[PDB]
This record gives sequence, C-alpha cells and structure tokens, in this order.
Amino acid sequence: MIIPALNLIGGTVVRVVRLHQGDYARQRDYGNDPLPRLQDYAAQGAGVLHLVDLTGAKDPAKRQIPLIKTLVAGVNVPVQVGGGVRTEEDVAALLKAGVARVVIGSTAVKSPDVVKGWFERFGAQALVLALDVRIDEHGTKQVAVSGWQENSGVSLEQLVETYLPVGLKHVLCTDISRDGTLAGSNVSLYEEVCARYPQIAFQSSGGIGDIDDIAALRGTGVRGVIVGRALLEGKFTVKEAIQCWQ
Ligand code: NA
Repeated sequence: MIIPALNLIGGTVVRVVRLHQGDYARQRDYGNDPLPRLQDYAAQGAGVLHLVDLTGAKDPAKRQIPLIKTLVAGVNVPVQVGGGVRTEEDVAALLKAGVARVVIGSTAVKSPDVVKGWFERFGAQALVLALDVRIDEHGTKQVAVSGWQENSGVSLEQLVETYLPVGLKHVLCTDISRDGTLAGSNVSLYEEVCARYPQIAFQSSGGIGDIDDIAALRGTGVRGVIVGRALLEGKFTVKEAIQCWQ
C-alpha cells in the first residue's frame, strides 16, 4: 500500500534534511495547509497516512496534539505519527487523539526493556518500530541513532529479533542514504529484509523519485511504501501511485 507522508513544524508542512549527527534541519516550507493536503491524499485513496511531528520531536511537551486531532478528524484511514516519541505517556496521548499507530524511534534502541512494556500495554498493532539504517562498508545494516558519525553497535536484525518475542509486526525501515534523494528506494535491501522476516510488515521509506520507483518495489514483499517529496513536488499523484502499486 502507498503511504503518503507529511513533516510538520508548528502547523507548517516542510521538507527537512538529515544532518551529520542525525538531527533534522528545515529546508523549505510547502505551506500552512496540512488538512487540505492530507484530504487530497485520503480522497485519492491512500490506505494509510504518515505524519512526523518535528515540533514534538524537539520538545514532547509541545506535541502538536490539537493539530493532530484535527487532521485525524478530517480523514477516514489509519494515521501513523512519529517524531521523538520517547515515553508511554507520549504514545498514549497520540492514541487518545485518534492516531492509529505510533512510530517509535531511538528509544527502542536505547531502552528496549521500556519499549517491550509498550508492546504489552498498547499491543503490536498500535506500534511501528522505525529503523533508520545505514549500510556500512562491511554490509552491516547499522541502526543509526546518531546519523553518519557514530556506529550504534546495533544492527537492523538485532533490533527486529529483540522485539519479535513481544509480537513486533510493523517496521518502518528508512535507508538514510536515500532519504529525500529521489534516487529510487534501496530495492535489494527491502527484498532481503522482507524475505528474511515474512512475519513482519515492512514499510519502505526514502528515495522514491518517480512512478517507476514504485513499480520496482512491487515484487519485494514490502507492505507499505512511504512517499514524501515526490508527492509534494508533484512527480506523480496518489492515484497514479496506487494504480501502479496494484
Ligand atoms: Na495502495
């Protein structure tokens, strides 16, 4: 399924780039109209919508709950939301606002015992494990908690195996070398991890540049294709992407 994605800083739809140390920097503003944008996506048939709340990522006290509530109320498919989700109270607040699935990032690497508790409390269908991956010179799929600078000492597979016994189901795997590049996604990466873990519903993220890039993912076993920039820049429509995917 095609999963259109929006990044939000204080009500504004933005493009961000990842920096050397993993931090996100703003590049350009697309506009102050997330609701009509999401509704355009939803109306065209998007099966899931992905939001990153960068304001809340910087300070969880400033989680954009009122905005998120209005966006969920405007659509009729699951909305998944990430952006520095670090405590169970943060997860609960998002779910209470009507978010379908909460995307969990670096906390799942740093504090696995804590996050295992979240799976027990919230259930596997409400949680998406985000894995930002950099494939190093040795072929290891490094999970980046700090971008390109330091090696986390944790692999994609190590983390997937960590959470399978508590029922892990959804994994968002971003290739950080392809994020925002319009290169095409890392097809062989997704072919490999999807076959390696048939019980996991993987979402691909990063690199989609044109309709052919969506076609290239069709046989991989990927269950969701996240598309940010190419939809925002009008390379193709959500309708066209769905017609291609199916
Ligand atoms: Na679809």
